[PDB]
Amino acid sequence: TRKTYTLTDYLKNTYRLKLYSLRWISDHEYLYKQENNILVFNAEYGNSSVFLENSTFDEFGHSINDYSISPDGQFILLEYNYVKQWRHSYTASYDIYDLNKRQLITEERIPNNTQWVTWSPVGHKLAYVWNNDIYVKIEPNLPSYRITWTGKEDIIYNGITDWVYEEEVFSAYSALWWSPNGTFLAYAQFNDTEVPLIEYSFYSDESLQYPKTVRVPYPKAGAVNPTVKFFVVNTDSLSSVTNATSIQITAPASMLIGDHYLCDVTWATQERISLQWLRRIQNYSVMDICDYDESSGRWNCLVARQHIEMSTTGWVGRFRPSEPHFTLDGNSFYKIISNEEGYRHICYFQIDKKDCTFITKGTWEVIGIEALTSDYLYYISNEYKGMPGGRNLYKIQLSDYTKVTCLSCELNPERCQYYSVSFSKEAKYYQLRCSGPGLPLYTLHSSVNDKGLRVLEDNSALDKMLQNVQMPSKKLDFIILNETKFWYQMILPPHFDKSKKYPLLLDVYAGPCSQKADTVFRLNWATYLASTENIIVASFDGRGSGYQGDKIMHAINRRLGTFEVEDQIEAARQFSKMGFVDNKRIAIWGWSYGGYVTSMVLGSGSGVFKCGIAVAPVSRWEYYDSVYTERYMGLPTPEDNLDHYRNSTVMSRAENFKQVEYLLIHGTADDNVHFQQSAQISKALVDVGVDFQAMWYTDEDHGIASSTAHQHIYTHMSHFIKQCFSLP
Amino acid sequence: TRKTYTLTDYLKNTYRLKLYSLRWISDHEYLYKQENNILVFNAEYGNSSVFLENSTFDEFGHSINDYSISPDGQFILLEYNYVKQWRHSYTASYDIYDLNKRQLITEERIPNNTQWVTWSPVGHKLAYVWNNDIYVKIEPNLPSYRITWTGKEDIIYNGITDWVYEEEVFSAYSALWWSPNGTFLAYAQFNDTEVPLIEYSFYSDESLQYPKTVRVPYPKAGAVNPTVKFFVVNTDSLSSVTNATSIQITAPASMLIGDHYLCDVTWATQERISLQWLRRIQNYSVMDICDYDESSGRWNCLVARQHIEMSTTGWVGRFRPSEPHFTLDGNSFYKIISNEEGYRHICYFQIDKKDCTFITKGTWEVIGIEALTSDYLYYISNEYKGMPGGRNLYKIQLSDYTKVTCLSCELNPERCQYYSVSFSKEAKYYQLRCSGPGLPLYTLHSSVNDKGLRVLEDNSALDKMLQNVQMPSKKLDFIILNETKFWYQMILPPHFDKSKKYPLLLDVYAGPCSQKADTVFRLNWATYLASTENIIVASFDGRGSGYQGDKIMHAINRRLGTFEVEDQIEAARQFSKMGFVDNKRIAIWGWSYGGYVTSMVLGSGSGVFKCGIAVAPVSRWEYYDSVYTERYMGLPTPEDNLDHYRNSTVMSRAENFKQVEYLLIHGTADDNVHFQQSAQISKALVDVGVDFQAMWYTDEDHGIASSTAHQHIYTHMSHFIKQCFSLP
Ligand SMILES: *[C@@H]1O[C@H](CO)[C@@H](O[C@@H]2O[C@H](CO)[C@@H](O)[C@H](O)[C@H]2NC(C)=O)[C@H](O)[C@H]1NC(C)=O
Ligand SMILES: *[C@@H]1O[C@H](CO)[C@@H](O[C@@H]2O[C@H](CO)[C@@H](O)[C@H](O)[C@H]2NC(C)=O)[C@H](O)[C@H]1NC(C)=O
Ligand SMILES: *[C@@H]1O[C@H](CO)[C@@H](O[C@@H]2O[C@H](CO)[C@@H](O)[C@H](O)[C@H]2NC(C)=O)[C@H](O)[C@H]1NC(C)=O
Ligand SMILES: *[C@@H]1O[C@H](CO)[C@@H](O[C@@H]2O[C@H](CO)[C@@H](O)[C@H](O)[C@H]2NC(C)=O)[C@H](O)[C@H]1NC(C)=O
Ligand SMILES: *[C@@H]1O[C@H](CO)[C@@H](O[C@@H]2O[C@H](CO)[C@@H](O)[C@H](O)[C@H]2NC(C)=O)[C@H](O)[C@H]1NC(C)=O
Ligand SMILES: *[C@@H]1O[C@H](CO)[C@@H](O[C@@H]2O[C@H](CO)[C@@H](O)[C@H](O)[C@H]2NC(C)=O)[C@H](O)[C@H]1NC(C)=O
Ligand SMILES: *[C@@H]1O[C@H](CO)[C@@H](O[C@H]2O[C@H](CO)[C@@H](O)[C@H](O)[C@H]2NC(C)=O)[C@H](O)[C@H]1NC(C)=O
Ligand SMILES: *[C@@H]1O[C@H](CO)[C@@H](O[C@H]2O[C@H](CO)[C@@H](O)[C@H](O)[C@H]2NC(C)=O)[C@H](O)[C@H]1NC(C)=O
Ligand SMILES: *[C@H]1O[C@H](CO)[C@@H](O[C@@H]2O[C@H](CO)[C@@H](O)[C@H](O)[C@H]2NC(C)=O)[C@H](O)[C@H]1NC(C)=O
Ligand SMILES: N[C@@H](CC(=O)N1CCn2c(nnc2C(F)(F)F)C1)Cc1cc(F)c(F)cc1F
Ligand SMILES: N[C@@H](CC(=O)N1CCn2c(nnc2C(F)(F)F)C1)Cc1cc(F)c(F)cc1F
Ligand SMILES: *[C@@H]1O[C@H](CO)[C@@H](O)[C@H](O)[C@H]1NC(C)=O
Ligand SMILES: *[C@@H]1O[C@H](CO)[C@@H](O)[C@H](O)[C@H]1NC(C)=O
Ligand SMILES: *[C@@H]1O[C@H](CO)[C@@H](O)[C@H](O)[C@H]1NC(C)=O
Ligand SMILES: *[C@@H]1O[C@H](CO)[C@@H](O)[C@H](O)[C@H]1NC(C)=O
Ligand SMILES: *[C@@H]1O[C@H](CO)[C@@H](O)[C@H](O)[C@H]1NC(C)=O
Ligand SMILES: *[C@@H]1O[C@H](CO)[C@@H](O)[C@H](O)[C@H]1NC(C)=O
Ligand code: NA
Repeated sequence: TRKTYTLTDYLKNTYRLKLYSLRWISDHEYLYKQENNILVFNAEYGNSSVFLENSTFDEFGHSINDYSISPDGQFILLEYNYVKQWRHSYTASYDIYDLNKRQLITEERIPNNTQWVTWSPVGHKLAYVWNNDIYVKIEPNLPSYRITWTGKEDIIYNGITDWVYEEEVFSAYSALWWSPNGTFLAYAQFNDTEVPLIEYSFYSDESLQYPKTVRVPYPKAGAVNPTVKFFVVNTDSLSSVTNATSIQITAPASMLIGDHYLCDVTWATQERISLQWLRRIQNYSVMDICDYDESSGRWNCLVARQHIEMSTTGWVGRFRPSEPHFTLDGNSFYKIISNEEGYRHICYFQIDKKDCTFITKGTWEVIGIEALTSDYLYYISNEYKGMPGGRNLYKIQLSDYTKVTCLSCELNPERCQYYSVSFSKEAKYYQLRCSGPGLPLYTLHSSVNDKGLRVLEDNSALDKMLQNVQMPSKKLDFIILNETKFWYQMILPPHFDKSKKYPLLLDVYAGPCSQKADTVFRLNWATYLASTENIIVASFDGRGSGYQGDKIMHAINRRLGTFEVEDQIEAARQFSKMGFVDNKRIAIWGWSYGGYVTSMVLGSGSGVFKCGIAVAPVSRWEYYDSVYTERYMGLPTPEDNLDHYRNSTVMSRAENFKQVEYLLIHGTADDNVHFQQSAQISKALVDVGVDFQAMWYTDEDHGIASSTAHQHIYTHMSHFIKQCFSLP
Repeated sequence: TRKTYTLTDYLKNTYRLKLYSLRWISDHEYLYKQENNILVFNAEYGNSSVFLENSTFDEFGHSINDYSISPDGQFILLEYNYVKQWRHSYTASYDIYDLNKRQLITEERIPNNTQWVTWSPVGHKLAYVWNNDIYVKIEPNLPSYRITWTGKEDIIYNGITDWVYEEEVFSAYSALWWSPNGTFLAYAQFNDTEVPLIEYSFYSDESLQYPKTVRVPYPKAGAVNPTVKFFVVNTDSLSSVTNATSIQITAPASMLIGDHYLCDVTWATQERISLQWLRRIQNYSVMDICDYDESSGRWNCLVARQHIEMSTTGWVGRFRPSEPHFTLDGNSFYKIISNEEGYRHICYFQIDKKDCTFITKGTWEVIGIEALTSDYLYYISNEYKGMPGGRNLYKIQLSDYTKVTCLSCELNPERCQYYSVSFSKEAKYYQLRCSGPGLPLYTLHSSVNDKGLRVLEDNSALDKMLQNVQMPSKKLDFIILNETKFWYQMILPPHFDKSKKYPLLLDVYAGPCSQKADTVFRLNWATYLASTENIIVASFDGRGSGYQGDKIMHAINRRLGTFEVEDQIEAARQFSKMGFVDNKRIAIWGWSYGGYVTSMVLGSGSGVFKCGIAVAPVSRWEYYDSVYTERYMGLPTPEDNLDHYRNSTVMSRAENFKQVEYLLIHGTADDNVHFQQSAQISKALVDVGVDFQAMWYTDEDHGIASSTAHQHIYTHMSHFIKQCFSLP
């Protein structure tokens, strides 16, 4: 008989999905690494040529982590000595290789322990951050110009983000932005001087006699936040005799009145930059549009070009105000904003006009704007078939908004319902990436007549292997709760039989603007649980979930740990009533926000769940970071929202855990959700005499992603679930 | 019929063991608390009176934690605001109450956060330590005199010990010693300037937003040790001079050549003090006897009065050099030292003669010297019936060493074999404290004729209760290995049937000079396991154990983690071959040194044990403190014992844990065995892919003794054991 998808298959990646990650280098060619050799492809015909031999660096001496070819293709940046920091940050050493003279540059090399590096968008200038300061190199072999001198570890950050800005605002370590042709280099400077530090132990190798104490500026809810300044420097007028002059662009008065954040930076033209600022109370944001003045050499932001964005029901943007997409001349722009019905759609703005015009509408949402030409704007939305968990590419005619054309919907409706896209330089070509419900499919297309040029990768090899495996199926459907439809998905065991009762595991995340019910194909722990253990793994998107309008998303505003937790209990209650579910064997598990919800659910006293697993959960909002927490909860002060901060903790529900089996897991070096959060949960449970299972992972962070720990946690959780379900 | 001793009975202390804690205030009167009242008893007739009514401090405004009456009975020290620190240390607030004028003193009060306070041995002077400096009050209501000005938190300690001296050398927080009539105050000063700090998080109450980092000067093996200095100040001159001089007494040249410790301070007469020093390599100790020179106001120590104590086979003393007991004139003293045969006996020394005379001998050992009069020396030994696990009080005639009388052996041989004693001020009366094998029994005796005056507490109430419970029985015996006997004890289930096969739990400690096989009566976890779960709980005293001569005790010298581990494994083999043990169900558990032995045993690959529980175990000796570790292991350097230090870790046996079920438990605030020790064990197990169970206890230290955590850990361990033995 055919085998099933086993835990080992998941842990050792027996069945790998093939990808096709290309890098556009112009409007008609892209780079693709094959056999460790970098090839250059012509999009039109599909022909290629070798761009760089894999042997080119046989005696390099170091293991190359990654590479980056300059925009003009004259040089290649080689990254090595990679050392990871937080989610996006890391340091590394770099070397530059001249592709023309086929030589490795040995003079004025980028320093070791460099924190970030980037070529200008055009040409081959380089900007890098080292020791928290910004340096610029006009030529790979020439000495660098020091741009800033205030860089100081854990205090002043120039051109790179501090912990909270990296994690919650920019989702990037870099805080540098080259103007379109590379003339100017804008950058932010963060000051964490008064930000309190989180401290935790790091044990390191067995050989370290005394544990190390890691200390990082981390503002918990309501604590002092870092401050921010924004500068722009002209890199075409740098001197090796005089220090570079950075021009500051100050935030508008409506922002300077109190705490605020810099949340977006987007160049509109060679001499016009837009900046969006957000108040610490995240329901008011301001976009400034500034023009360079050759006369004074300053940047002026006319008030007439200011655009305000606010929310009366919640915060601004999905996680942060959306980015503007400027037209060629920079006189107008398109941006996704919630309309009057609470659905996110594309609005068209005049830079000096207050009112914008919505170009799309309907009870669905635009996920993102992907390309803009003078005749069409391309975007991805979940409009097709009214499925919020599906994604397709559309283009809209800018001269007639009633002319909307779906470009991916009908390519292969049964195999492909969740698309992502990558356009070439001038949107002449685009790569479509289908990630579900069938196996991932990568295709190349031409924009002029939307021709389907060819298939880049169809994963036919994986398809052949999976035919010999008893794979689970996925059901995507919805339930009605108070006239509103909420979607859920179920990973069903092979040969599913509706006349039998299956144990059920509810997989939950449920953070604000999240989506767990979708059409994406995945090979993960749930695949194994369904395929080998015959467990149904369900996920449900309730109030607070995204992509279905603010009525649903903002339902949890100032109220985390309420509706989203109740909705997961309601879903399980519904599921428990279905004929194929064993109501005596229903469990729940989650990681991060999902660990919090799982814990809140288990301590709700609903009596629906037999057991649950919480991995690295938040336990009380006052322990989590300010930017994320305050966005949904406001401030933890008696005059604002302190009462709800105190009523939404896991600890307060400790006694309700007496009737469930609970497994609490957490990495000791978790810099994101501090171990402290689980330490307080266990202490509260010990205090009320409730027994439970626990597991700490020494020196693991929020991902508990090292190879050995990854295998161990899933192995441990599998034994727990099977034991809870009475499975061999 | 007849209930068993359940887990709840143990955790709720339903069967209360009564004791009789009295405080001698003179040669014939003692204080005893009865119904929150403090009574004063006349030893001779047993009649009493109310010394301090319970309603005396009903309006004190604070809960009085403890009290202390001045030697002259004129004042009472009231301790409150008790805040615990390490094993012996704590801070508190104090008030002094005038017993005569029955009035509480309100002027010149002892400061809050006082680290230590002690009355002079005579009268009512007081010496206290506050902010690491010593202060003396001649009168309770008068201002204090500052003795030191160097005190500095975590750096300089005057009159109090640092962490390592408290835990391993003195077993006490105080480092000051009043001379017999209170004229002089001697004290030690510790300097931890270069001692590395152990740092760990303390989460505290849920209300604390950021965890606190606890930092404690703690020397791990081979690290920089604190240095020490000794001083004596004449307190009688305090009111005559502005700043009384603290005369330093320096260690001898033999000690100053390298790192060393001050290990004992004992006043001999009003003007003679003895000090014992120990080299960092703990097999060489020196005792200096110093006399006050009234002409120079200095203290001189004549080399002819110096006594050397060294060891060729191990360290000096059981845990440290033994204390001297001086005759009244201070010209000679008695001290326990191991004889040529390796057994610890009492030796009689002339202060200026190097050769001593042994006054006791035999293949047994003297446990301690309890009292010394002009005619008799009283001591406790395990000579009776050749049982190293028994304890009796003996009296030897100082004028005729052949005249030795056992004062407790035959009092009640069946019920009493483990005695402890408490003599009145001049040894006129003594309280005997029998702690096993039967119920504890407390009695009063007159030394003049060694007649029993009366029974103070016989625990008849508890005996009445226990008759309604199926209690387990205890067996104490030995097995012969290599021609030498090794003792063990077994807690046997009620109605034990040698024809059946019972599951077996080996309870282990096994640290150097320890003893787990004794005649003490206990109501603990094992009582429950044997009584309700019908599990035999055994303990074995193999190589390294104490009170049986140096041949056995010093067998583990420079070799921890070898013979004592092997001997526990062999003990299990010998037990299984007794015929009433189920070879398929043998477990092992231990706390502290016992956790290390348990882990080493489970990782030996012996195949003898099915499962095991290690609580707060040591995992690698370089992580534990210098004083304890180096005493047995020497220094972790290539020139000394590094190889054995690297060969005796739990981590190197990770792979073998694949053969057993392991539960690892550790308190996160353990200042003694750092959580780091279990953090490295779990990491090594994850790295080799071994599954196991774990449990951390938030903010608990090495004793995991808070009421809720105590109940939770034993409940957790009971489930693990029951599951391992298939005991639903
Ligand atoms: C990038 O754009 C900048 C700004 O438009 C160009 O710089 C200007 O060039 C003109 C000459 O054509 C000068 O008169 C201006 O003074 C320059 N402005 C500044 C701020 O320097 C620059 O030449 C462009 N670079 C490229 C490669 O096209
Ligand atoms: C942004 O949200 C805040 C807080 O929800 C709003 O400010 C006030 O908040 C307090 C409670 O924190 C309420 O009592 C007030 O009624 C709220 N409004 C005002 C004007 O004080 C604020 O209004 C929101 N901003 C926008 C544009 O909706
Ligand atoms: C215990 O009783 C004795 C004797 O009854 C008390 O000691 C004193 O004994 C002498 C002679 O017997 C009497 O003259 C005294 O009057 C007794 N003292 C007192 C204070 O009355 C002794 O006081 C009693 N001890 C206690 C603690 O109550
Ligand atoms: C405690 O020991 C430290 C040495 O570890 C002493 O500190 C040194 O003192 C000398 C003399 O004043 C200075 O020159 C050095 O710079 C100090 N070294 C360090 C590391 O601080 C200190 O004096 C001792 N304290 C006492 C009260 O004895
Ligand atoms: C009492 O005497 C001691 C010892 O001389 C004084 O302590 C010295 O104080 C000076 C000045 O502050 C320091 O330079 C020395 O290092 C200290 N030595 C010691 C051993 O502490 C103390 O200051 C005197 N107290 C008063 C009130 O004069
Ligand atoms: C406590 O002992 C001390 C030390 O022997 C006594 O002080 C000595 O007293 C004699 C008088 O007999 C003097 O000659 C010495 O000068 C004192 N020496 C010192 C260092 O002070 C003291 O008298 C004794 N206390 C009591 C109450 O007897
Ligand atoms: C892809 O194929 C085209 C042929 O259509 C290649 O030809 C172009 O470039 C050649 C050299 O790069 C020239 O010799 C040809 O004249 C030119 N032809 C046309 C019609 O432009 C092209 O180079 C190939 N591209 C790659 C990446 O191999
Ligand atoms: C970073 O922000 C700090 C916080 O305001 C600035 O420091 C100011 O406040 C300090 C106390 O926190 C004081 O020492 C000074 O009055 C003041 N300036 C300095 C240098 O401390 C600090 O200047 C800012 N640094 C930069 C580079 O912007
Ligand atoms: C950054 O550090 C590297 C590594 O030390 C330096 O490169 C050389 O590394 C070799 C070992 O591979 C050493 O023997 C050399 O001493 C290092 N220095 C040199 C000049 O070769 C590198 O030089 C450092 N980079 C910078 C910009 O200082
Ligand atoms: N810290 C959160 C970050 C996040 O949700 N993304 C980062 C910011 N972001 C996202 N999507 N867009 C953006 C950005 F545009 F703002 F960058 C999602 C994730 C997160 C939430 C928790 F409750 C928790 F316990 C842990 C945790 F890691
Ligand atoms: N640190 C040890 C202290 C001790 O064993 N007593 C303290 C010193 N002592 C004793 N008996 N007499 C003395 C003294 F006289 F030296 F004070 C025993 C105990 C101990 C040993 C370990 F291996 C461990 F992992 C933890 C632990 F707490
Ligand atoms: C590229 O290099 C790899 C080794 O890194 C080698 O196995 C492969 O054959 C090379 N590819 C080609 C096309 O030569
Ligand atoms: C540039 O500024 C730094 C720091 O302010 C200063 O030390 C350096 O000398 C300056 N260089 C020049 C050329 O002015
Ligand atoms: C509507 O349904 C929601 C949950 O979907 C529930 O909380 C609410 O009480 C219901 N009634 C109204 C008026 O919203
Ligand atoms: C003393 O106080 C206790 C309270 O613990 C009370 O029960 C007892 O009766 C009191 N006895 C006297 C003599 O005051
Ligand atoms: C101790 O502290 C308390 C509370 O702060 C204060 O009321 C009292 O006066 C202090 N006592 C002394 C002796 O300083
Ligand atoms: C003391 O111990 C050291 C270390 O083993 C040893 O070399 C030395 O000879 C010992 N001294 C004596 C007297 O045994
Ligand atoms: Na095609």
